[PDB]
Amino acid sequence: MRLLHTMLRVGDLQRSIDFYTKVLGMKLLRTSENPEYKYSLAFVGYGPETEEAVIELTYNWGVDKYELGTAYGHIALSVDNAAEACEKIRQNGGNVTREAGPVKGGTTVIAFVEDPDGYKIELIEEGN
Amino acid sequence: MRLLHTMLRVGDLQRSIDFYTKVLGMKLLRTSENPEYKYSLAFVGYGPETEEAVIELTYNWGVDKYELGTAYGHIALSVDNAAEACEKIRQNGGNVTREAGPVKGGTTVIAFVEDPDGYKIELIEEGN
Ligand SMILES: [Co+2]
Ligand SMILES: [Co+2]
Repeated sequence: MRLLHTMLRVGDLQRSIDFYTKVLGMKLLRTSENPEYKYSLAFVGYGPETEEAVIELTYNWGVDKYELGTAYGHIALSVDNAAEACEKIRQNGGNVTREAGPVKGGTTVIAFVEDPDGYKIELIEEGN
Repeated sequence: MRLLHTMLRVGDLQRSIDFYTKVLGMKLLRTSENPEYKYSLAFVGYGPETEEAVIELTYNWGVDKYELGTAYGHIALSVDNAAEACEKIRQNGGNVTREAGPVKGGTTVIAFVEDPDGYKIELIEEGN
């Protein structure tokens, strides 16, 4: 068994698609639309659904805003260069809430950012 | 790059651990405590963090409830036996919001359940 995906409702499908792909480097894996339930989906990830856990972006027709709440935490993604990522994100529809840097009493470099809809994303970096 | 994990805040750490492991078949990968900020973490998954995505459970001391909101959707997991999981769930602190059964317009068996904190979980009975 394995983790397949995490679904998040977005206010604007293409906007989220652009962010996850163009900014974060993911690939659009597949899309779909459903007239009965009035929604469109977009699956984005760093690998195919058979190989990795991805993200399910859900767009409910005519719905551009939700209540984030206080329960949901975030999604953590690995990055080659957190600082670079941060800059790219902040300049392309995102927001940096925690500048890139080591964790207190640690050496591991991390950052926290927000996507176009306010979703928190944790970036974890993987002799200049 | 890769998707590392999805973080969810819970009202009772152990309760949550018991659920993901005992009911869903996950394993406790690691746990940590942060006395400074008064919170505890537990990582649960089907495989090692180095290879796949896992779930990060956050317990803030003295906090037993949160506001779920309308944004977060769910986490989808591949399941060995959907019907069985539903049974197990139903009798081990959980609700089954969608009985195990083929997907509308498909053949793939799926179900929907709730964890002890009301989080939605999609169970899917699915190189080489
Ligand atoms: Co995290
Ligand atoms: Co789903």
